[PDB]
Amino acid sequence: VQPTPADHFTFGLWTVGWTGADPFGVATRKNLDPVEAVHKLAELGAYGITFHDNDLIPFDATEAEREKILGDFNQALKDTGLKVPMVTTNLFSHPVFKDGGFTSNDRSIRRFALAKVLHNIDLAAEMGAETFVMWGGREGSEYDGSKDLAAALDRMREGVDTAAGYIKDKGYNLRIALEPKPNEPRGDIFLPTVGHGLAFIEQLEHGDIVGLNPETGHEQMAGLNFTHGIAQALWAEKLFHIDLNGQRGIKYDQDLVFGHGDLTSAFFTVDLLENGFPNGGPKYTGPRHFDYKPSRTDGYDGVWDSAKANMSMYLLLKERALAFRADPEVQEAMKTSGVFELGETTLNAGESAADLMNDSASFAGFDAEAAAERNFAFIRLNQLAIEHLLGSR
Amino acid sequence: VQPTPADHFTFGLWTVGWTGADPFGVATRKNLDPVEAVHKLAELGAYGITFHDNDLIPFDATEAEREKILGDFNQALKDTGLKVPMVTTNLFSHPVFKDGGFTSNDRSIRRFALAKVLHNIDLAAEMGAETFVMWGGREGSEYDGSKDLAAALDRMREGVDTAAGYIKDKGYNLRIALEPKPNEPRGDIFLPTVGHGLAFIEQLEHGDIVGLNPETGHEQMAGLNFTHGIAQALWAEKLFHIDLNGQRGIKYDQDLVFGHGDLTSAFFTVDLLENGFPNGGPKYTGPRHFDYKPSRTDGYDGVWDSAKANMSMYLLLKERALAFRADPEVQEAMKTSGVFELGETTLNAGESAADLMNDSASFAGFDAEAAAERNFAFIRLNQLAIEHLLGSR
Amino acid sequence: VQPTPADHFTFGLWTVGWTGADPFGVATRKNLDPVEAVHKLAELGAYGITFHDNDLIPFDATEAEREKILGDFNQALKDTGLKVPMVTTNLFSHPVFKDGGFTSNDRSIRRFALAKVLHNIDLAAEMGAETFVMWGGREGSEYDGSKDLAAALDRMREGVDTAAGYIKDKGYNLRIALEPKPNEPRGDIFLPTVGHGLAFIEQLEHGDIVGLNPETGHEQMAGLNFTHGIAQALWAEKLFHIDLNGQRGIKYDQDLVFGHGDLTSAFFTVDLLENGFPNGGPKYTGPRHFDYKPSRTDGYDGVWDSAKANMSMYLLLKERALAFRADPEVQEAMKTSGVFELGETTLNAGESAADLMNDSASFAGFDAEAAAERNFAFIRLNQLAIEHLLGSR
Amino acid sequence: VQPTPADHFTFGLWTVGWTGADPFGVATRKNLDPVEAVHKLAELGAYGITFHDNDLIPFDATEAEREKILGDFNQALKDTGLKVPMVTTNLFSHPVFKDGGFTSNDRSIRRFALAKVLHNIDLAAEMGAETFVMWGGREGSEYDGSKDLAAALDRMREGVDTAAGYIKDKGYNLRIALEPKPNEPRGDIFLPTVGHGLAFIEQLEHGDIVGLNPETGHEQMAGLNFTHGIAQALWAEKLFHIDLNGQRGIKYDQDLVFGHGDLTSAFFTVDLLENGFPNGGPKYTGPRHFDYKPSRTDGYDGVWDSAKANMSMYLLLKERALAFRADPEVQEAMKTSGVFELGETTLNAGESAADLMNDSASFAGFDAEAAAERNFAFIRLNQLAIEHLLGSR
Ligand SMILES: OC[C@@H](O)[C@H](O)[C@@H](O)CO
Ligand SMILES: OC[C@@H](O)[C@H](O)[C@@H](O)CO
Ligand SMILES: OC[C@@H](O)[C@H](O)[C@@H](O)CO
Ligand SMILES: OC[C@@H](O)[C@H](O)[C@@H](O)CO
Ligand SMILES: [Mn+2]
Ligand SMILES: [Mn+2]
Ligand SMILES: [Mn+2]
Ligand SMILES: [Mn+2]
Ligand SMILES: [Mn+2]
Ligand SMILES: [Mn+2]
Ligand SMILES: [Mn+2]
Ligand SMILES: [Mn+2]
Repeated sequence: VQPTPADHFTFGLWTVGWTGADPFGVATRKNLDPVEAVHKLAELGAYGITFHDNDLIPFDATEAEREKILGDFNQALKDTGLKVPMVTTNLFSHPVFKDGGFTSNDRSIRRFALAKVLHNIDLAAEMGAETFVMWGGREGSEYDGSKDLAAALDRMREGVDTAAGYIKDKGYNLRIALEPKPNEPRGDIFLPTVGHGLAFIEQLEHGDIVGLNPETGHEQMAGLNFTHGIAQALWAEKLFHIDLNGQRGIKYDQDLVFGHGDLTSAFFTVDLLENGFPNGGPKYTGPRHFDYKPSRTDGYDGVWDSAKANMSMYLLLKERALAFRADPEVQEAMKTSGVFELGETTLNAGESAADLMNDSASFAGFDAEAAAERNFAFIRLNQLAIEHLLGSR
Repeated sequence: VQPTPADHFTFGLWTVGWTGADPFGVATRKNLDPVEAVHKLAELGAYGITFHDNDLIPFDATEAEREKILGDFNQALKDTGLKVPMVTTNLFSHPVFKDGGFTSNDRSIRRFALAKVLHNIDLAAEMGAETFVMWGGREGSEYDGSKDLAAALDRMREGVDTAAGYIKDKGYNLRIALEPKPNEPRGDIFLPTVGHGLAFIEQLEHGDIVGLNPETGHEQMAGLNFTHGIAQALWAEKLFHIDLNGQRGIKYDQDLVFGHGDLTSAFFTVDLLENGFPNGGPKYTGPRHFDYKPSRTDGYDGVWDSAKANMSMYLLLKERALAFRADPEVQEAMKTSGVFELGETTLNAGESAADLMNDSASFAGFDAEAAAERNFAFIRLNQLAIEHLLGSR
Repeated sequence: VQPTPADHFTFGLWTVGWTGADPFGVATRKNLDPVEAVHKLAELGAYGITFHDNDLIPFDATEAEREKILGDFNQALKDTGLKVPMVTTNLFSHPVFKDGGFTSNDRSIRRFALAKVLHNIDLAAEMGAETFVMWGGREGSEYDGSKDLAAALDRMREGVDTAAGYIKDKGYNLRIALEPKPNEPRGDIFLPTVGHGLAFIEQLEHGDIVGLNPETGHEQMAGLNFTHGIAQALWAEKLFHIDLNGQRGIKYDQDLVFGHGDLTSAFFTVDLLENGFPNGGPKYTGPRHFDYKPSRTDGYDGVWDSAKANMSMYLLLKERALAFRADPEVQEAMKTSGVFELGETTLNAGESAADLMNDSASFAGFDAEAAAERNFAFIRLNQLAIEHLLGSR
Repeated sequence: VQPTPADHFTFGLWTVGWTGADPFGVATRKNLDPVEAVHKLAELGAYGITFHDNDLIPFDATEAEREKILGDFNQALKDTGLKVPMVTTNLFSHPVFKDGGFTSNDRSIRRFALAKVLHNIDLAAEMGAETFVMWGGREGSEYDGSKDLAAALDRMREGVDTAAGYIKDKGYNLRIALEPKPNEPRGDIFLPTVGHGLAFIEQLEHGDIVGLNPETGHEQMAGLNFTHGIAQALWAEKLFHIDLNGQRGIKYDQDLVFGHGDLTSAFFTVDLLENGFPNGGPKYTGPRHFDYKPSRTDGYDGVWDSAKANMSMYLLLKERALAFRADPEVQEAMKTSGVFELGETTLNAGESAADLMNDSASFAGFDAEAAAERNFAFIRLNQLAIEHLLGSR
């Protein structure tokens, strides 16, 4: 292992800063000072830090306190070298956001959440963030008739397009990344998966600067294939940022260390981010951000162990994934399974639909029974990945 | 109850025709003749019938048999009055489609599946279908490295855009509807949810004639809110057809009768299709198609009971949903919860992002603590829907 | 439907008293005075109230304070007539319980937890409770190597047998009810389902006074059929208490109002509680307790509405379920499907194994293809039940 | 890693013999001659083979045919040396079993099923099997009113006690292993988890020779922790057999190769099977049986590869898990986290309940805030385990 700033490992203030209050109990750890967070992360090898507005500046803070806090915070960044690649807004903790921010049924709350966002774009630009994340955690319902489902999406579009037009208007070098979550805190959250988020962006006026921020655990909460889902985001050129963590099953959002959830899936996630596609295509070159929570059973030595562990796991997996693809038995196994064959277009250069239809060899005279004999050898190919992952090869 | 053709209840041939072979056992019912299917459905009050190419014409059938089968089939339609609103292709039963049709790793199979589709568009147009459904049941994997995820989506786009360009080329009055499914038969199926399907359509060259065919049970297999998901399809103006059935939980695709799964959700599904949105907007006016399977424990009297039951459930639920929205206590409950308030734009006519930011009343001088006191009364509003559903009001 | 004390609707103090703090935000409602909870519930028709030691008496409460609180609460009970059928212990909120109470890895903590339970048995006895509930919320792990799993069960056994032994010694008219939950707050909780709870009880020294307290939503968090789970518990005579609420799928513990989750399942649980088993058998006679949480979106008017909705839902389901079994059409359908034939022993009186295998009629010349022809008509029985549920019959 | 007969790898005939028929398509592979299965498995290092009555002997097999088949298969066994450790009955494939075998609603069917089992006990005994497995696949319902649930358990009990009684009477050296599955093929299956299986066994007349046969993927279909489930079964001394495979989430029964599902869980199951409990306790000593299905995409080369992958995966996990516990660093971490302190009884020798509640140190003056400071360091213990798993240590 041994991470270095070149690796682009970024951590949120709320991750290591998470004190342990869950639904059935109080905090088990003392508050973490943000200046202490910066110094500790930088010592460990992180490249940058992210935060929610209220992670740094209390909801209550007076103008004088905002500036006091920011001066110390900017000093620490200076002292250490950490960048601030992403900034986000808390539109979920305060009681006012109980029915959402942007899709709150109350119009005065929608205006209040949108202004909170607009002000936060100003700080984002001031900090040098390239990405502004939006996780609509309270946008949804417990009951199906609580909302006019079409109006909720119109109100979501108004907020996102107002914010986007504001970025464009000010010429900030910022992009919006939406973050999908199927449920929790709401019984049903709007734009629950990568797909729903991607689809929604296509209905926006300012869609060009809006992309996604998928999170491992979140897609796994709907039982989906995370690599499949980031693949589709990348393919659409909408994978703007990423949150890496662990989740074991469909249950509450666990936010374990990356690699402490579905290990085999984490491996293929790393192969996609590091290696990209077998036949070539797009690559994700942004930060490797960890949106996790250090288990409440553990003290501060567990907090810094867990931060370390996120980075180690990614570097261990990276290593095994480079070895796996480089392996000539793997490349031959890949060749056999038709991995490169899928890259070939289906139609010959210039062939029309009409041409393929009436090509006797592709249909009328095709031997479907003989084509069905093909041994795709997907099991053997899977077996080679696991052995590479197990450090066995 | 009592359905009539005006209700637009359509059934697939494979639904009532399902003989009971599941993964752990053989068929428990005798094959259903298609001409018997047409006569029986029409007697029950159905409006139309749908089918997969191989539901009617065996894979093997010679040209002479195709025409014999179609003549009898067209005669029965004539005899009875049933329309054929949707046609689809089987790209999953034959051993040749073991790695998919359109995204098969084998290029010769991709060509064979696309030609099978092209020929089937011709029959679709011949039959008077307005919708051509595409359920990519074998498009996916069990193992993450079996596929080049970007190439799979390029091969999916090539098939769908070739088929679409073919419709446009021939001037058929047909639209393509993709049908999402999270898993089964594959461990992970591409375009697993409504969202993923919607997003994918936006990357197509011929996206204008491509929409979705969501299925109750399928979105429920990822634990999603079906009404939420069809809401988003409708909002995007992509809800081209629908498959209604029942599913109890995240497990195998059960395909129970509509209403025999998640009842409360079926109720709100019916409220959305019949009533549309509380503040007005889009409406789904296509057929009410039932993609279900009559439980294998039951004989043919259970088959016709189940067909009846699909229609009854929808009409019972429709009744309760009309009463619920018409109810003045419900409309006042709705008013109280802010259902109509969400329809109001957030920004005043002409207000800019800049204007809202610096409006002291929306941010600086906003009383967030007072706005948080609002009783949204969502529980009471839910309670009124259940009582209407229970026939209690 | 108007509840009367005779209905036996019990409510925990923590239910209507739930303030709204969740993992992503703060309390939305002010604390509830216990005196007031008692009075309000008494006006609604509640029969009794239940509580956790710390819901009533603060963790750090001095003795003078404990006496006052108890004085106020016993005054309230005397004034209103509310009974206190169950008392439980909080072994999950204080940070000392972060790895469990009874199965904490730290021995001093295990000792404290058992002491804390023993004292609470005295209190339970002085309050007149018949049931003592144990919900081991912190008993489990996030990670598989955290626990010696055989040793966690010995530790669990030690604690519960010590508590049972003490009950017996003291002559208290108290039974212990264990309550399963699959996950949350821990990634995996010990004794996660009704099956695991019943199984563990059989390894206990004092299992005769140890039974279960299943909760609707907890069984649905593993995707099990709650009606089937309480039927096993009844069948083993181990259904000592029940916790009624609603859950809308496999996700975080929702604790919605009873019937605000899976509706048909709610209906069939009510049918089991009220009508018992179709061929007779044990019947559940304890409190009909609601362990739910008033959505945080709702103000105090919502709290009493939701309290009321629980009893309304239950009474509405009871009315329907009584009509359902009383229907001649329903009884006929039941007959046809073999619901009453299941109740007949398989063997004949004094028919042994050998007698049966040698009986020619039963095996050697049994016509399996003719037997397989039976139309069980389970679909039609199900349709009849739903029609009773919707009150269209 | 090369398996030897000493490893005790057993395979069902239906596993490598699985032809590829699923719910959406036909068989992709030709039938496997049983003689050949035996020989191939013997060359790979299998120790034994298992089967279902009908995998070997057709349902309609005449007596002359049954004798031949048995002759061929016993020849094969004699030639290769393969043992037959478990035999099971098919009570799910024929349409007669559509509502179950033992808990079918039709009494004549229940009789046939019990007869069919009794005969198969004779066969099992003649083959030299130590275990008799019962997987009640058709025992359950799709709908809640289909069964008298107390009566379904009496019927289940009757059947299993009759089979156990008969074993005892005949003097066979056979134990019965019940195998839970939550759903599929039925919507809900009776005795769905290890907990339910263990619980039911305690209500049996002859429960002493009745234990469990848990399957990896089945527990993961309810989202439970398989390692925790087999630990309860071990702890109760009821782990008679095990079925190893992989499952990638809550969905249809995948039956992938062992380790091709949840990897860390596989690792921790292997650690439990090989290393036992950290503080000692019972140990599992039966066959390491694989109940998997070779993906249908793969030809016969894939079948033997996958067979082989199962034993490779298991041996690789064993190597790692032995290294893991042998590591001093790992043992130190274990010490720190209290893995060995869990094993110490909570009470002191001859310390009663009263002694403890009155012990001041344990409760009255226990410093709960100081105890809560303990850093359990479960995260770091977990990181060490994963690092052993990936062989980076
Ligand atoms: O579930 C919590 C979400 O993952 C947030 O942490 C977003 O990433 C930032 O608001
Ligand atoms: O899971 C099966 C699918 O639902 C299909 O029936 C499509 O609706 C038509 O191919
Ligand atoms: O998940 C929370 C639990 O259900 C508690 O309310 C128990 O019922 C009593 O501690
Ligand atoms: O779901 C199928 C089952 O797992 C069977 O293979 C049993 O193990 C034996 O009938
Ligand atoms: Mn998360
Ligand atoms: Mn996140
Ligand atoms: Mn389906
Ligand atoms: Mn469908
Ligand atoms: Mn709960
Ligand atoms: Mn509870
Ligand atoms: Mn299985
Ligand atoms: Mn099995």
